[PDB]
Amino acid sequence: HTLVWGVWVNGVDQGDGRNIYIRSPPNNNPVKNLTSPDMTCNVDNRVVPKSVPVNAGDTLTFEWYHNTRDDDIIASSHHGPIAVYIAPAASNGQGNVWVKLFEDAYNVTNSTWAVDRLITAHGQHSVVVPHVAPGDYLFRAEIIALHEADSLYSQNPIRGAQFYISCAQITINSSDDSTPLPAGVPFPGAYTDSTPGIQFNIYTTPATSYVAPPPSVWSGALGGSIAQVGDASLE
Ligand SMILES: OC[C@H]1O[C@@H](O[C@H]2[C@H](O)[C@@H](O)[C@H](O[C@H]3[C@H](O)[C@@H](O)[C@H](O)O[C@@H]3CO)O[C@@H]2CO)[C@H](O)[C@@H](O)[C@@H]1O
Ligand SMILES: OC[C@H]1O[C@@H](O[C@H]2[C@H](O)[C@@H](O)[C@H](O[C@H]3[C@H](O)[C@@H](O)[C@H](O)O[C@@H]3CO)O[C@@H]2CO)[C@H](O)[C@@H](O)[C@@H]1O
Ligand SMILES: [Cl-]
Ligand SMILES: [Cu+2]
Repeated sequence: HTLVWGVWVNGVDQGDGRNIYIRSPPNNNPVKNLTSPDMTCNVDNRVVPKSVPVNAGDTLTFEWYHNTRDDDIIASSHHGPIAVYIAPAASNGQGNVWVKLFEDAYNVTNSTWAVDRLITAHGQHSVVVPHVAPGDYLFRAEIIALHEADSLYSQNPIRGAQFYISCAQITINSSDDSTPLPAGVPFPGAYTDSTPGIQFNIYTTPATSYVAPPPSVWSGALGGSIAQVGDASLE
């Protein structure tokens, strides 16, 4: 159970974005139905009044929280991967539009899931803004909590992989467009009951064997991190 509070751009806090530049849902409950319209941008997908200005190459940091800013972030039980996708904003997230910019699942070197490291990072993970066409975009940050994912939601709706999905409205101003954004995958649609990484038993299957759901990270993606960029406590 987690939400995005706001974003940072090059280590500068853009301020509380909830219902302003984040298409915030009404609460921190997960989406679990893989065929739900709620898989696009969570349960209240609508245009919000602001879009955060960035340039290509900026570090864009998402900041998550549980109940209040800079708290425990997400229950430690919620082990799983983190991904970020981008789509042009005029799509409203509909159609074959989502391109993956970032994936982090289980780090064998550290012996930790992405969610475990997100807690240590005070809720913060970042991407480099890609060199796509200037214009308005949706950045879809997705945490998948796997503590109940041994079942399919379609078999037992009390269980299933849990999707914490947050869409930020981002405007890319300066970009040379050296990596034009291709068509991508649909949400809902990209994840199905048979997709690798959706049904996974963390109690019985080693995390060293986990394969995160496709699609693979786009060749145009410039990277990211799970690390505290900004100190919310200094404000
Ligand atoms: O026992 C089932 C699993 O519970 C997980 O805890 C979650 C609770 O089930 C859920 O009711 C609670 O929801 C809170 C939410 O955290 C809070 O932010 C909001 O204000 O109210 C909600 C409803 O009361 O969330 C927790 C997770 O934070 C355990 O983490 C898990 O191990 C356990 O299997
Ligand atoms: O962050 C670690 C996670 O990595 C996942 O693999 C993706 C990498 O994160 C991503 O950097 C890489 O990007 C490739 C790109 O696919 C390719 O087209 C381009 O030309 O070169 C890049 C090399 O940096 O993509 C991979 C696959 O999506 C793992 O899936 C995950 O287990 C791990 O935690
Ligand atoms: Cl839960
Ligand atoms: Cu939860």
